Amino acid sequence: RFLKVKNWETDVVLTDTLHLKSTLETGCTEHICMGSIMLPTKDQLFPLAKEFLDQYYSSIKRFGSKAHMDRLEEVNKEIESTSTYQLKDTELIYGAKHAWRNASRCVGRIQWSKLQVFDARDCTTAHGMFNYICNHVKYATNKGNLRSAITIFPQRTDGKHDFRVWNSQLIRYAGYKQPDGSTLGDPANVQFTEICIQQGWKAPRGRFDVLPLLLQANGNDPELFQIPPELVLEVPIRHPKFDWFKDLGLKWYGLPAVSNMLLEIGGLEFSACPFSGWYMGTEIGVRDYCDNSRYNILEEVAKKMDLDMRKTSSLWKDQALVEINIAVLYSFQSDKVTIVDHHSATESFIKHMENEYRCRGGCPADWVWIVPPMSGSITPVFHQEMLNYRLTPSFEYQPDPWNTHVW
Amino acid sequence: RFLKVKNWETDVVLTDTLHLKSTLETGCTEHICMGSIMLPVRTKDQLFPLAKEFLDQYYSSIKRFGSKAHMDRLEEVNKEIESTSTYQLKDTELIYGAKHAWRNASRCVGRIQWSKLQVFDARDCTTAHGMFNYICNHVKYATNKGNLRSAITIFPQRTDGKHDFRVWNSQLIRYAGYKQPDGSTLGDPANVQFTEICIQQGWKAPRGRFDVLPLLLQANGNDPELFQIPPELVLEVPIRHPKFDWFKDLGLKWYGLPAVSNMLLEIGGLEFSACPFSGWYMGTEIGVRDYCDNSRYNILEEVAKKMDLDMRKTSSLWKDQALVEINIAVLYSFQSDKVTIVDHHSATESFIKHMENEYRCRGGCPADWVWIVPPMSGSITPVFHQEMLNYRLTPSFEYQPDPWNTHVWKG
Ligand code: HEM
Ligand code: HEM
Ligand SMILES: N=C(NCCC[C@H](N)C(=O)N(O)[C@H]1CN[C@H](C(N)=O)C1)N[N+](=O)[O-]
Ligand SMILES: N=C(NCCC[C@H](N)C(=O)N(O)[C@H]1CN[C@H](C(N)=O)C1)N[N+](=O)[O-]
Ligand SMILES: C[C@H](O)[C@H](O)[C@H]1CNc2nc(N)[nH]c(=O)c2N1
Ligand SMILES: C[C@H](O)[C@H](O)[C@H]1CNc2nc(N)[nH]c(=O)c2N1
Ligand SMILES: [Zn+2]
Repeated sequence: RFLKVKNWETDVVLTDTLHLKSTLETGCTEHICMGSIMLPTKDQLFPLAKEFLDQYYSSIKRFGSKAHMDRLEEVNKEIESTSTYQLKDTELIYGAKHAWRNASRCVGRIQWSKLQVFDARDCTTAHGMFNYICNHVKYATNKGNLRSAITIFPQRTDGKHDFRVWNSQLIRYAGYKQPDGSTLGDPANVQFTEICIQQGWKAPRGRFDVLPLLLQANGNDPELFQIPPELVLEVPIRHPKFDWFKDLGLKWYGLPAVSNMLLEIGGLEFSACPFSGWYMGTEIGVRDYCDNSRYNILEEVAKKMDLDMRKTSSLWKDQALVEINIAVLYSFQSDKVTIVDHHSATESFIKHMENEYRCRGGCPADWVWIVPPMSGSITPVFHQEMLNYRLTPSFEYQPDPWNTHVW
Repeated sequence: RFLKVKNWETDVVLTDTLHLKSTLETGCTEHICMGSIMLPVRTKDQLFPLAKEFLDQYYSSIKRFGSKAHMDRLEEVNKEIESTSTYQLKDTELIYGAKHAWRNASRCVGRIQWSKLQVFDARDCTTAHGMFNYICNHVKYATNKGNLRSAITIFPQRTDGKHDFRVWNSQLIRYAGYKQPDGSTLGDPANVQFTEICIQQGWKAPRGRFDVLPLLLQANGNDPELFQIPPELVLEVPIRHPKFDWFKDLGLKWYGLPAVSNMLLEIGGLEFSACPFSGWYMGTEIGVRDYCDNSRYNILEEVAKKMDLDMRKTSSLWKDQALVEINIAVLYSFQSDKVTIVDHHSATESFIKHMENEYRCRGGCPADWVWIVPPMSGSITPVFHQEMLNYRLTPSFEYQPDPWNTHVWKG
């Protein structure tokens, strides 16, 4: 009932009760753990709304107040009629902040309460959506001094009027398959890079071509838009020692902005809710650059370093990986674009966990995602036991629109 | 109920049916995952059924399920159990059982070698001196002058729980740890408590940074006894770097034989409380954990300085840079001295092949992602991108409480 989690490097022991309020499933059973698997009605709605409102009023110290009871009845009535409801502004903001607060896979949640929320619920067209996104991108980039934000479009109604941003992130590089059979640019987007062309986008066919937004409003077919370039902050990648590094032709965008997730608050579903914070170095340096199925640039860099790539045991992949990541961090800093190294980010997460345990009674966390993709055990989270469970409001995965859209 | 796991780097999908045979608990529920938690006297009543499942698996493995030999064995064990409340395993069953405990070890990345285990049957052992003799032979056999061979030695099973055989050491070979009055620690911090017990038991500690600990052996539930492993039997490797000549000056070395000796081996319901086993090291165990854990030898800084890395701010990745070099050193030193060792790229690639093979030939392979993925360069090793299913099968290796916490001293 009252689970404890221990940190094996510092012996700190925290007790977890927050998990008792958990409501969603985890994919695991008492017979099998699926901790490493990537993707594990009016009657339905009111209970959800109630749990939320109750947690909402409890958060503002007005639990079981008239205001509390009143709104509960008000929403209660609204659902009974409209078979749905609308969140006050205060509720939309509390919900969004808490969905981030409950993202068990996010290592940067110590920043959760500073989220800037942009209410785009009055939006109606792909052009409108495009307007809101440009504003989000500009506000968040803030000339390199990034500020976390999320833009919330209209919630779901009948599922036949869903707003969706087809991109997986507001900003990503295109990927094209060549005659060579090889892939030019980012392989993970190869497909999307095609559905944009299956729409008319004139691809420059380069290594780092910023994709076009493909926005879908109220259910209609998506429309293409090109983000103003001066709004897309980019960082050329160089090394604080290897002058040859620049010759590699590497660069990345400064604003990470997940756009394909679904935000759930009080039972309400927001299918278009792009959000952004700022990068942890490793996301680019380790995953985007060195994943074999991504830009897969380990060999090249190893070559330039003239390393003995004859035997895995020389750890050339490892050496190169380190340099590369020193280069991503170095560049961003040099250009004054916000970025955090894995050591600093993981240290924050530990402090955040301690804060969350003593102020909220716990912190859902997914060890598999929290531990950085490099130097695992030299970061504190590696030695930190974590309990994973699902709390709401939350951010969830959802089918790619192009596998559900009735054109 | 079939379950699939996908590898996101190769899109290869596998189906798991083996998990259906799982009976033990994981520690998780439909509402919470405890996948990252370190540690999530049977009666006649519960014993025979456990014996049967095991004998059923054993006889199926040899293609004699339902034979007369199979039926008579069940009968023989059953009778023996009602007759003595317990039962003895045949040699073949023991070998089979030990191999499967290894094969079922979800946290082990080296399982591609499971079928080659050398099993030493020490069930006829009665005293600590006898235990010492078996262990010495295990260490010499397994070490094989640097060409390591996996092996396990199995002492008498538990009976009433008051006559347990136990090896008090956590590994047959480990370095002493000494807490100094100024609060600093000399040697391996991980073994401070055990080292104190040894000194208290009479060990004359040399108080250096790498003193091989004595064996503290308990036979038949009696008070444990100290023994020194013949030095000529303990293979060690001086650590040096293939480019940094000053590395050798750090005075680092490690033993070549990793031999866990505090786990409990369960087979057909029987419990073997003393079952030391050994294989060979994967570089990162020493390079990343033993040397760089803040709570172990903690050498990142000293190595960092020597390299003249910018240690002013973490974003210089000086820790990460030093880490790779130290791990290069460990691998280099072992290969030069021709002492078996495997890097994480190589070891993890083997595990993926082993895993695929297991799904196809056995219907699954329980695996703990949290432990399989190496402590450095996680995502550049294939296991990071590999989905895994963790569940408990027997025979198995289990944790058991430290004996100094449960032992009734006799004096
Ligand atoms: C401001 C600093 C932030 C940092 C440094 C940070 C860092 C990270 C990292 C390292 C991951 C894993 C990325 C991956 O491997 O794909 C992640 C995941 C995630 N973060 Fe954060 N984050 C931040 C802000 C945000 C914000 C503003 C939100 C939402 C409001 C958020 C929501 C999430 C979610 C839901 C995931 C998991 C997404 C998935 O399952 O793919 N993060 N974050
Ligand atoms: C052939 C060489 C082998 C390699 C390279 C290998 C490698 C490893 C590694 C890297 C771990 C994790 C250790 C840690 O982080 O503390 C591990 C765990 C484990 N291995 Fe193996 N292993 C091998 C042989 C064996 C053998 C012979 C057995 C038993 C017959 C075995 C049983 C286990 C068990 C039970 C665990 C988990 C122990 C625990 O939870 O503390 N391994 N192995
Ligand atoms: N720092 C942040 N990182 C999140 C987005 C960038 C990440 N590297 C990525 O490509 N992803 O998170 C995406 C690719 N794989 C993920 C999945 N579920 O399959 C989503 N966020 N943020 O600050 O708002
Ligand atoms: N290559 C092998 N490695 C296993 C033993 C060495 C390991 N580095 C270690 O110190 N440990 O596994 C011990 C310290 N931490 C573990 C724990 N549960 O707390 C036990 N095995 N083998 O070849 O048989
Ligand atoms: C199969 C495995 O779950 C998968 O590779 C996970 C592991 N941990 C991760 N952790 C983070 N932060 N991001 C990821 O994409 C992943 N991928
Ligand atoms: C808290 C966390 O479960 C713990 O530190 C685990 C993580 N993964 C590990 N993996 C291996 N191989 N060995 C370990 O000791 C650990 N420690
Ligand atoms: Zn689980």
